[PDB]
Amino acid sequence: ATNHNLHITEKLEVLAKAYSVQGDKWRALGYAKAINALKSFHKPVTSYQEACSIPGIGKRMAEKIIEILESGHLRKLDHISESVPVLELFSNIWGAGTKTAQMWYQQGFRSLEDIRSQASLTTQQAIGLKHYSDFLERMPREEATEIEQTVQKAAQAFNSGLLCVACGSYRRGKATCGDVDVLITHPDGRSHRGIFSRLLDSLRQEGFLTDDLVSQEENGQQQKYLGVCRLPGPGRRHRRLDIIVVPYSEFACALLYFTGSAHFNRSMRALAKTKGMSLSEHALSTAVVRNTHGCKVGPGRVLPTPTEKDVFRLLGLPYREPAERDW
Ligand SMILES: Nc1ccn([C@H]2C[C@H](O)[C@@H](COP(=O)(O)OP(=O)(O)OP(=O)(O)O)O2)c(=O)n1
Ligand SMILES: [Mg+2]
Ligand SMILES: [Mn+2]
Ligand SMILES: [Mn+2]
Repeated sequence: ATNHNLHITEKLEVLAKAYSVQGDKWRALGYAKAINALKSFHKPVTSYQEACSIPGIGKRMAEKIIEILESGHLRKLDHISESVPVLELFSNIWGAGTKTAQMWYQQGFRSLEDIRSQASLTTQQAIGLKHYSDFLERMPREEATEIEQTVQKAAQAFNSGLLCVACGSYRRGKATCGDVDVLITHPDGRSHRGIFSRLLDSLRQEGFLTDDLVSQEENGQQQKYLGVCRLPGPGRRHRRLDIIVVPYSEFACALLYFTGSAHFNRSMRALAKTKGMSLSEHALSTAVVRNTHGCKVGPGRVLPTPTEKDVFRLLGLPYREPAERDW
C-alpha cells in the first residue's frame, strides 16, 4: 500500500529496532504498534490532536511523535540508522533536550561514557547520568502514593494542618508516573512560609533525598525544588521528585496548573484568552485591556479563586474531574 507519513515511520522503525535489541521489548511494541496505525492513514500527520485520535496511538506516544517532528531539522549529518539510536540515548539523559543531544552528536559522542568523561555537563545533566537507568522507567502508582505520604507526614511534623497533594500524573488517575509532583500549602496562608527550607534538609538527612537539581527556585511567591529521592529498603529505584510551595491564595490555580494535563493547560489558556482572561499558575486574571488598534491601554486585574471549581465557573466551563482532563 501507500503510506502518507513516510517521515514519521522511518524514524519510529529505526527507533523500535534499537529498543528491542537494547532490552526494552515492551516499548518497541508501542512503536511498532504505532507504526502500523500510522501507515494506514489517509493524510500526513503534523499536529498533536490529530496524532492522539488515531487508533493505536496514546497521548504519551503523541508527545514522542511531536518531539521527533519538531526536531527533524536539520537531520543533515550521517544517516538515521546510526544517528537516531545515539540521539535518543542522549535525549533520555535528564535535563538534556534533543538539541543538546544532536549537539553532542556533532562533537562526536556515541556513548554515555563520552558524555560523562569529556562532554560539558549541566549540574542537572550530571545527576541524570548517575541515575540514568532509574530515570528511564516510570514508577507504579502505588510507589508514588507512599512517596506522597512520606513527604506529607514529614511536613506534618512541623505543622499539623499542613496540606500536601500530588498533582503529577498521579492525580490524573494515571497507572504510571514518570515523576511525582508534590504541592504544599496551608489553609491559613500563614503557615506555608519558611517550611520549604527546613523540610528539605529534614528529608535530606534521612537519606531520602539523594541529590538536588535546584536548591531553591523563586517564582513570584512560589517555591520549587527539583530533585531525586529513593524509598527505603532493597530493590528501590531512584525517582525524580518535584516540590512546589505556594500561598493559599494561589493554591486553586497552582493545583489546576500542576494537575495537568499539559495539552489541557494549553487549551485552558487558549480558552481563557477568548473570554478576555489569562490563566497562569498563580491566578486567573483578566487579560490586559487593549484599544481596538491593539495598543495596551490598561492593566489586567486578578480574579479571586479560592477553589479549583471557581476557575471552571469563571471560564464558563462545566467542572472536569482530574481523570477527565488528561489530554
Ligand atoms: N511544559 C509543561 C510541563 C508541565 N506542565 C504541567 C502539567 C503537568 O501535569 C505538570 C507536571 O509536570 P510533569 O512533567 O510531571 O508532567 P506529568 O506529571 O503530567 O507527566 P509525567 O508522568 O511524565 O510526570 O506541570 C505544563 O503545564 N507545561
Ligand atoms: Mg508528574
Ligand atoms: Mn529528557
Ligand atoms: Mn514535573
